[PDB]
Amino acid sequence: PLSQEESTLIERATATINSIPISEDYSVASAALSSDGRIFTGVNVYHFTGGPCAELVVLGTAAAAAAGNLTCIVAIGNENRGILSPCGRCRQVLLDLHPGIKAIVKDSDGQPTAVGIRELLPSGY
Amino acid sequence: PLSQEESTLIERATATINSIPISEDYSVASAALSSDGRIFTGVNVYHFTGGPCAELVVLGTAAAAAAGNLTCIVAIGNENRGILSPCGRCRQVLLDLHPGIKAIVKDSDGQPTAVGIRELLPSGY
Amino acid sequence: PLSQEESTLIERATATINSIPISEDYSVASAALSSDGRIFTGVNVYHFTGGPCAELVVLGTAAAAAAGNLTCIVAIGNENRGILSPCGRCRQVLLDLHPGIKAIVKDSDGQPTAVGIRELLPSGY
Amino acid sequence: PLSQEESTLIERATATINSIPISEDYSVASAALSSDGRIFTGVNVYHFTGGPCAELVVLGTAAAAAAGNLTCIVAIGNENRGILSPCGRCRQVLLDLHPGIKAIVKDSDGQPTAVGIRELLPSGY
Ligand SMILES: C[As](C)(=O)[O-]
Ligand SMILES: C[As](C)(=O)[O-]
Ligand SMILES: C[As](C)(=O)[O-]
Ligand SMILES: C[As](C)(=O)[O-]
Ligand SMILES: [Zn+2]
Ligand SMILES: [Zn+2]
Ligand SMILES: [Zn+2]
Ligand SMILES: [Zn+2]
Repeated sequence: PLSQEESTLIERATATINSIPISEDYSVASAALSSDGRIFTGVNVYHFTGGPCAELVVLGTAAAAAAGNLTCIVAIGNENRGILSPCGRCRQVLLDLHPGIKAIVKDSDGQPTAVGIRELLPSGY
Repeated sequence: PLSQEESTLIERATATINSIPISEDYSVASAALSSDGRIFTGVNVYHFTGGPCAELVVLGTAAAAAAGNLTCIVAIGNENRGILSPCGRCRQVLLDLHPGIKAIVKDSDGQPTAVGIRELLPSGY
Repeated sequence: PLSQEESTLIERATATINSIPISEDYSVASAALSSDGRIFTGVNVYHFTGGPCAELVVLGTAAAAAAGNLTCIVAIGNENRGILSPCGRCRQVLLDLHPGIKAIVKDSDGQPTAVGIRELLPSGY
Repeated sequence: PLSQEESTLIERATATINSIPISEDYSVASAALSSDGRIFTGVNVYHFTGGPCAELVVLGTAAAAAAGNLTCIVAIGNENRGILSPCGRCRQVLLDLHPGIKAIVKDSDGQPTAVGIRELLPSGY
């Protein structure tokens, strides 16, 4: 399994998405851990032109706080959907902006696990 | 010509971008005001796949706090660039998600002014 | 008051969208005119991460043919919707890559009219 | 090794990017094969709001021709850079719109090989 700090991200993201009204525009929450120990959250902004996924809003929120490197991140869907693997675009942005980051996804056993971003983007660009 | 609240937005966004390390990835900050009086900030996340502009990070931050309708927004560039009009993509997202919002831009005389989002997208899609 | 070539763009985009199966992923066609006289077409690719609008596929198609500067562009929707004004994102990309381009939109009387891209993005970023 | 159609795609994409002026806006070409016997090309349209990668332009070009299903795709960088693996966003769009497609990438030996899109996006969204 994952460490307690990483497990805290799941709780924080879950709390964030479940604390707001059900919406088709804001349906996913994300939480990331910075190298200094702070946690940053955010929800997605859906739009056909490429509204940011929750993870990208988190990256912007962390940057606004001069958080520096982010070490772990997770996305939680609304309506008790739980952990959601980051989409291809988010994986690319994470790899390019925080190459040392790990994302929390569900393994074959459906259990939470933190994986290096490069593993989610083999032969990545 | 701006209200007290609007001037505060400019100050908040300016302080945000000036407070972080100069970066090519995080170079613009934005601040928005919600109908309930709360202010939300954020900085952009640059990426060729369409990393969110500061305004979009602000929309997700506001949504994460269940801010509801946003009434005004502004973007401030790093290196003392001052007010920057929202780009075309942000105008579209703002129009679609917060149709009653205004954006602070510089008028033909270089003076800050709050304009209805529809005015920034004539014959908008 | 559209030129012969401008009206031809409308015909070409209309023919394109009426030549493919009705789809929720590919619902808009676009056609643009190059200064060298050639016409390029395209259809959008819908995706939440920001799949390109028909106009952007056209820009990439024109680029692949070494078209150079485009002078006019139009978007035609399926379901017999007719002319669609470019969305905010397309306006920004068009302004940044083809600043002298015009986009065909509907005037107050619902008739086709070519408008400078700068007019579609007042006080543009 | 690569099949005949796979080597042909590389040649077509390579010829495409090498046939246009060197540009920072149009720097990658892509080519895809459709199940109905056609090959579609395209070049990227760089833009901070998420201008489409060459692969997305190809998808819209194929869609405009009512191509249906794309079975293989490849991207070639300008300035003799050769094969470029699809970025994360492209992998997501490809997986969602053409789940049965294969993408040509370089293996650990620098040797080109066609791989199922799902393989490039482990535990995708
Ligand atoms: C799981 As997601 C769509 O926030 O990359
Ligand atoms: C002024 As902007 C680049 O944050 O849309
Ligand atoms: C009118 As459009 C959605 O092709 O920018
Ligand atoms: C290698 As690409 C940037 O055309 O996904
Ligand atoms: Zn994502
Ligand atoms: Zn913007
Ligand atoms: Zn558009
Ligand atoms: Zn790509």
